[PDB]
Amino acid sequence: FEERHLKFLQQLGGSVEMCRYDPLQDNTGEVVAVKKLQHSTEEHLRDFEREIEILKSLQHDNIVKYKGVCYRNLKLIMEYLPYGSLRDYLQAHAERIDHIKLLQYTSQICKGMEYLGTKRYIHRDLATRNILVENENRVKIGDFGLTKVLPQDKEYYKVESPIFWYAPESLTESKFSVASDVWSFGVVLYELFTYIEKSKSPPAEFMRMIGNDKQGQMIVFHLIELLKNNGRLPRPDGCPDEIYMIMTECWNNNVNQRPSFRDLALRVDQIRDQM
Ligand SMILES: C[C@H](Nc1nc(Nc2cn(C)cn2)nc(N2CCOCC2)n1)c1ncc(F)cn1
Repeated sequence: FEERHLKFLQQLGGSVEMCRYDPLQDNTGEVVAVKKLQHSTEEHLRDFEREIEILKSLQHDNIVKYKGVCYRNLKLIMEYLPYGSLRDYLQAHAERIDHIKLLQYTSQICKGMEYLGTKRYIHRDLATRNILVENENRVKIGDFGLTKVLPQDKEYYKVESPIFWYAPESLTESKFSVASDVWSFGVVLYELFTYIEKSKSPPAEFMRMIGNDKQGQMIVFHLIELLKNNGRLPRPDGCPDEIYMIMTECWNNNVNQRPSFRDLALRVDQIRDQM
């Protein structure tokens, strides 16, 4: 890939843009997503080079496809998924997404996380805003900017954070693992069943439970205390109990008692059948 052949189309949201790669100067080229760094350092560049190796190493249906790189001024080039983040697509098109559909996505996210696990990768930022929509019947995990490799001899990796998606051990000991990704997956499942209604977001709920007066450094302490005492996001309206039970099982204070992404996929698919 050569940087003189990228035609800028629009900003998507380190930044991400929509580009055309068109070396034939003839508009035939395909549309691709391009990631780069907003204001970059050497440590911020070092991490970015790993992410790129990480994504190149991944080949899966529910994981956005690595296309290449281009320079120097490093840019990551990937396939362009036309419907954007699942977070926004649900806000846009709630009227056609039913619970079977939410479970369809849910199952696909699992499968992607399962595969990630087989490479000993920990994602660390699993939330609906990092899930892209390829089309109406398929979603993919769309960002790996915080993803880490597990050591050969350990089952966790020690490291502004998405605290309202984090497991207690991530909050208290900075430990990330497959079990922490599963916790976050619980939050993702909650998101999906709230249809991203605004007052029902994990930050809004948690703040509501902590107290909205609380500020800055204290919030994390109080969030940790809340989870310690089994405070949890409530069941979303219209969420069947059996589905909430999966959420609460993911949100177990005990790391080892949390389910595997394989167990979850099955229980989800099974539940989907029955509707
Ligand atoms: C910032 C970007 N936002 C984005 N990306 C894509 N597509 C995309 C990103 N990547 C990496 C691949 N395809 N499409 C949109 N829509 C498209 C239509 O107009 C509104 C925004 N937004 C994005 N990147 C990763 C992610 F997980 C979620 N969001």
